[PDB]
Amino acid sequence: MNIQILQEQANTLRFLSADMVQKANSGHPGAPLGLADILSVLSYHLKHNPKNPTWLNRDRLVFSGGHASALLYSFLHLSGYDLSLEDLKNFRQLHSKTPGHPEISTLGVEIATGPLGQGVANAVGFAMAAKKAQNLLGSDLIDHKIYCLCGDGDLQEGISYEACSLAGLHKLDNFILIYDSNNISIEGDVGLAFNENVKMRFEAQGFEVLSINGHDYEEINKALEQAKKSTKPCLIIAKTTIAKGAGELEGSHKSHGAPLGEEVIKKAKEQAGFDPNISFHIPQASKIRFESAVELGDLEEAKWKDKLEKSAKKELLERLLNPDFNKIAYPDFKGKDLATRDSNGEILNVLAKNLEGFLGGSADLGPSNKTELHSMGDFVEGKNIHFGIREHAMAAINNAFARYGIFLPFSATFFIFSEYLKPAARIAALMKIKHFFIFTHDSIGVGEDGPTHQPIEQLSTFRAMPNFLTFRPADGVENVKAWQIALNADIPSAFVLSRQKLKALNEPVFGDVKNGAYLLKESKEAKFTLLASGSEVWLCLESANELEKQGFACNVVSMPCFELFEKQDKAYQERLLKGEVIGVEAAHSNELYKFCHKVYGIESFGESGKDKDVFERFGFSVSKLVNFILSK
Amino acid sequence: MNIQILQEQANTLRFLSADMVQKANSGHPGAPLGLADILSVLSYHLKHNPKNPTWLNRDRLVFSGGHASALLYSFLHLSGYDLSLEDLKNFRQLHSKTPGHPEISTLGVEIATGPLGQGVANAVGFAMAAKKAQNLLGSDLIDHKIYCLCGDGDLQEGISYEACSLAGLHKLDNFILIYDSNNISIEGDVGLAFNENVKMRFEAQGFEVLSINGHDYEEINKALEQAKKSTKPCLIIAKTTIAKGAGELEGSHKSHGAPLGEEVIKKAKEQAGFDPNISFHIPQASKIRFESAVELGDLEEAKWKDKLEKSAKKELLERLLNPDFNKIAYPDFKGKDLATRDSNGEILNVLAKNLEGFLGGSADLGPSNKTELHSMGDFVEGKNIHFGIREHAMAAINNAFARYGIFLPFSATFFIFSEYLKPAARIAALMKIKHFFIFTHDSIGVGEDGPTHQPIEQLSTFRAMPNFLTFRPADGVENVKAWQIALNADIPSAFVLSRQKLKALNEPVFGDVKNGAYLLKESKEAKFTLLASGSEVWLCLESANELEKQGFACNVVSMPCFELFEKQDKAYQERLLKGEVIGVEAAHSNELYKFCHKVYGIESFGESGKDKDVFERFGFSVSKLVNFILSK
Repeated sequence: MNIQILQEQANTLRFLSADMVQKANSGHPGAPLGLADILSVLSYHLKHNPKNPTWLNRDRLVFSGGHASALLYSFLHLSGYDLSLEDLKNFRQLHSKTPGHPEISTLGVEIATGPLGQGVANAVGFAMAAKKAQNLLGSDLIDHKIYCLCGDGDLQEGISYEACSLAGLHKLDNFILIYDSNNISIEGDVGLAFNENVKMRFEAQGFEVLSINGHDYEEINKALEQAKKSTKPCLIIAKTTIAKGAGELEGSHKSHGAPLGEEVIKKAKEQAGFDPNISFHIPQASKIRFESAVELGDLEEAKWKDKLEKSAKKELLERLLNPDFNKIAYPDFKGKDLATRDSNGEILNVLAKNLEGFLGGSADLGPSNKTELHSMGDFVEGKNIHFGIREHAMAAINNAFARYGIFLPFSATFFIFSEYLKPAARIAALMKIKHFFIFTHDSIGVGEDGPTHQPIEQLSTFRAMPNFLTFRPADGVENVKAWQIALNADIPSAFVLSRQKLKALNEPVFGDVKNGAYLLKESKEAKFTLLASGSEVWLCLESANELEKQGFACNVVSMPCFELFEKQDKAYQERLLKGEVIGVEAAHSNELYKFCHKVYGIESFGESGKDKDVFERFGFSVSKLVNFILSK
Repeated sequence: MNIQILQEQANTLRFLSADMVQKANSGHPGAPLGLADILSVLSYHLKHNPKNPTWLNRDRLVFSGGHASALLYSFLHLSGYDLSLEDLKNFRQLHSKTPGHPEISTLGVEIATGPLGQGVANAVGFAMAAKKAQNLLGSDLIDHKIYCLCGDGDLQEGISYEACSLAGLHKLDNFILIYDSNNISIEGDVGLAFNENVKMRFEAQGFEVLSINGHDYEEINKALEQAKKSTKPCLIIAKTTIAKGAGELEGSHKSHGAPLGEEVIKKAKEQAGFDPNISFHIPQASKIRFESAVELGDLEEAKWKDKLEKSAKKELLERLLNPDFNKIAYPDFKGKDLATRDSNGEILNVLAKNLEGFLGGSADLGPSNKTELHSMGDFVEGKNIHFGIREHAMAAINNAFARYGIFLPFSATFFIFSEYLKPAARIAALMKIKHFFIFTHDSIGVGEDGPTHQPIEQLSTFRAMPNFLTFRPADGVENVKAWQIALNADIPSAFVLSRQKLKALNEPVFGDVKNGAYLLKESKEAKFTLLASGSEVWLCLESANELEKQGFACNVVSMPCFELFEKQDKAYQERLLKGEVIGVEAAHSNELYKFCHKVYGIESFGESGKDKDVFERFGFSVSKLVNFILSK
C-alpha cells in the first residue's frame, strides 16, 4: 500500500462509477467520487472471499446510501466477485445484475439498501448478530468487523439514532461506521436542515469518534487501524468533497443524482492521467492489486476452516445451517379456548427450544405480546432481545440477523405499531428473507386504550405488500399450522394475533390452513357463505347456525391467510364460495371483495371502551350480522 | 405558592387519577402519580384560559405519553375546563369525554397523543408554528411557551431525535421538554435497553439541560423559572418515582399499566391525610387554588385582546382565521400534457400566494417533489420549510401546525416514503385536521431507481385508512379539482402524483372529480367499463378506442378518488359501471374489486429499468390490456 497505487485504485473506482452512470444516463455519481479514496484504503483492511460470499466469518460491508451502488458494483467487479464488466455496462437496465439500488440477488451484496437510514440499522444488526454468533461458536470462530458507509440522509433519519443507541448499549466493538460528511443534501447545503454536534451525539451513545480528511490516504488508513482496536462502536467522520475529481462539479449538490456529463468526465480523466477517450478502463497495476483479494480471501477462509475443524462447535454449526423444521412437536391446542397471543407465545417457546438459531424480541412490549422465551436468558448470553421502544430499528436489525447466516429472528409489537416498522418489513419482503413478525392486539378488541391503539387499516397494508404471508389465526391449531407453513415458505410472514380470548374451532370439513381459506361448515345448495378470519370466525359460525335455524343453508369459511387463498385453483375456490358470499372482519378490508359479494367490516376509527361494548358498537353480534345478511 | 398547598394539590391530582383508573378497572396510574408534583408546580406557570381553549397566545401543553390521560383530565377538570366530575367517573368508557388516550374532541386537549414519540415532535411543531406566528403577527402578540411532558418510550423513538434535531437548529427558545426519568419501562428497568448520556445527547442538538428531583417543589419551580429564560430549547430531566405515594407499588413497573388496587389506594390516601373511604375527592384549598385559573386566564386573555386591538395586525389575523378558498384562481391546465408533480407544484404556488397561512415543505426532496414556493423565502421569515431527511417528524410537526390556529400545512416526500410518516398521518386522520400530504413518484414509472423506490402497496394503505381522501389525478385539471375538494373537506387529503409526463384528458361526459369517479367515455349498451386512476387513464382510453374498433362498446371511468366514489349513490355508480368492469392501476390494489369484476394491476415488487421498459414488463400496453379484457 502506497500513495501512487492508491491514487490509481481510487481513480479506477471513480471512472468506472462515472462511466456506468453516464452510459445509463441515470444514477448517482457524486458520492462514488467522494467515497473512492476511502474505499480504496478500506480494500486493504476488508477480510472477504470474493469466490465465497457466504463465508461466515467474513467482514460485512454495508452501503447504507444504496444510491452509491455504482461504487459498490465497481468494487465487487474489481475484487473478483461474480459481476462482470458487461454487467457494469448494464447498470440500471431492466433485468441486469446492476440495479439502481443494491439487491441481494447480486452476489456480494450483503443486504438490500436504498431507503435512507435502513443500512445503518442493518449494520448494527450484523454487529449484534456477530456478537451472538461469537457467544454460540466462540471468539476463535467469530471475530470479524462490520463496516458501514453512510451519509447525511442516513444520520438524519430516526432509525439511525435508534440503532446506534443499541450499538452503544451492547458495546459493539466490531462496528465501524464511516460517515461521508460532504456538506450537501438534495436541497443544498446540509446546514439548511442540520447542525448537530455529531461527535457529541455519538459519544452520548457510547461511540468512539474519529474525524479525518476523507481524501488523505494516510489519515484514512490511520483511522481504520485505530477504529479496529476500539473498545466501543466507532464512528469515523470523513470530510469529503462530493464529486471529488470532477472539476466544476466538485462540491455541487447537482452531482448527487444526475450524470456528470461527457465533457466533465473527459476533463476529470485528463486531470487524473487517464485517457479521456476510453470508458470502462481498468489500468494494470490497479487490476492486479484489486484482484489479489481472490488469493488473499481464499487463504483467509482456508485458515478459518482449519479453526472450525479443530473446534468443538462443528455439529452445532451444522445444526444452525440445516435446521430441521419437520421434527418439531408443537403444542396441541385442539379444543382449547385462548387468545392467539397466548397460543403464539407457547409456539415461540417450542421453536426456541428446538432451534438453536431461533431468537428475537419485542419493542418493549414483551409482557403484552407474550414473547418471553422462558428461562432462555437475555442477549447476548441468551435468546431474548430487549429492543426498547424502537420498532423500526428492531425490524431493520432483525433483517440483518436473517441475513447473517445462522439465525431465525422474530420482531414483535402491537399490530398498530407495525406502521412504525413497515419500511423495514418491506425490505424483508423485497429480499424474501426468513424473518417473522409478531403483531398482537389486532383489533378494536383492544378496548379501552381506544382508537390510537386499535388497528383498522393494517391488515390491508400487509396483504397488499408483495412477498409476505399475513396469518390471522382463529385458534391455536390454526396458529400452529401457520407456523409450519411460515418455516417452509420462501418469504417472510406476519402473525396477527388477538389480545382477547377466542373460541377453539372444530376440525376442517374440506381444505386446511395450507390453502389459505378452508371450509368449517358445508351445506348442500348453500345460499350464503360467511368468510372470516381470526376473532370473527366464531361470530360467523354462530350466525350460520342461526341462519340454518331460520331455513337458510350456509357455508362457513375460515381464511387465516388471504395471500395463500389467492394461489388456490378455481375448483378449490368455487367449492368454498357458494351463493352470496359475505366477508366478516374487524378491519377496513376492502380487499375481501376479491372473494366476497358483501363485506361486513369497520370503515371508521375505533372507540375507547370495554371490548364487548366496542364490538357491539361496531356491529359484531349475531343479531346484527344476520340482519345484514338477510338485507333487513 | 407554598409546600403545604402544593402537596395537597399534587395529592388531589394523584387520587383523582388513581380513582379514575380504579373505577374503570383499566388504565395507567403510575405515571400520573410520578408526575403529580411537577404538574402542580407547572399549574402556577401555565398561561391559559380554561373558558377559551382557542386563545391563540395560550401556552400549549402536550402530554406525549398519552397513557397519562387520567392526570391530564384531572388537571383540566380542576382548572375549570368543560370536563366534569361525572366525565372523570366515565374514564375509558364507551362514548365518554375521557377516552384512554387524549382526543381533541375533549376541550383543552391540544393534540391527540398515544403512539409514543409523536407528542414530542408535535410539541416541536407547536414551537415552530409559534415562531412563524411571531414572524407574521409580531412578538407583541405571540410570546407563549410550549410545554411537553415525555417519558422513556418517547425518547427512544426515532421521531423524538428527529424533531429535537430541528428544535436545536431553529433555536426554539419557546420549547420546554420535561422528561419523566423514572428508571422503568414495560419490560422492567430502563437499563435493559437504554443507557445514553441524555444530557450530552440533547446538548449535541442545541438544548440547555437541567436535572432535578421531580418530587421537590422548590427544585421544580427553580427549573421552570430557569427554563423560561433559556436562549435554547430546554430539557428538564426530572428524576421521579413511578407510582410515587403508592407505598408497595412505588418504583414498580407493574404500576405503569394496571390499576393500583383498592387496598393500595386506601393506604396511599391514609399516608397523605386523605379519607381512604371516599373517592373523587377535591379538598377545598386545592379546589379554590386550581379553579383560580379561570379568573387568571380571563384576565390574561383580556390583556392580550387589548394588544391585538392596538396592533397593525388585526386584518391579517382575520384573514388567517377566515381563509377564502372560493376566490382562488387556479392554473388552467386544460389540454396541457404534464407530470402531475408539476401541475401540483404550480398549484402549491398559487395557494401560497393566495393564503397567508399556507406553507410547508419536503423531507429533503423539494427539487424532485416540485414543492418550492418560488420567491416566498425560507422559514422562519418565509414559507418554505426544510425538514431534512425526517419524514416522520415532518408529518408530526405539521400535525401541530394544523392545530396551532392559523396555518394550512403541507408535508411532501416520495410516495414510497409515505411509509416512514404513516403513523403521524394516522393521527391527522384521527383528528380530522386540515393537513395536506404531497406524494410524488407514485409508481413503477419511477424507473431506474428500482423496486425500493417504486410504490406498490401504498395506495391500498391510504385508501384503507379512515378519514383520508387519496387523490390520484390523471391530469392538471383533475389536480385542481382535487385541491378544491380538499380545501373544503373536513378530513386530510393525500395527493398521489407522477414523476413522468401524463396526457391531458378530454372533458367529463357525466359526473366529475367531486364524485370520486366519473365517465370520460360512455357508450350505449357498453360491454366493458375500463376504470383507472392517474397514469393509467390514458392507457384505458387508448384501449377502449381499440376495443371499439374491434366491435366492443366501452365506458371509460376516471377515478381520481376511491373514497369519494364509495360515497356516491347506487344510481350514479350503476350509470358508470356497465358490463364487465376492469380496474387498471399500476399498484397492487385489490380494493378495486369493490367496483370491478377484474383488476389489472401489479402483484410483485418492481424492477430497475427505464420507465417505458418497466411499464411494458408489467403489462401496461394497449395490446396486453386488450388481450386481457378479451380473455385471450
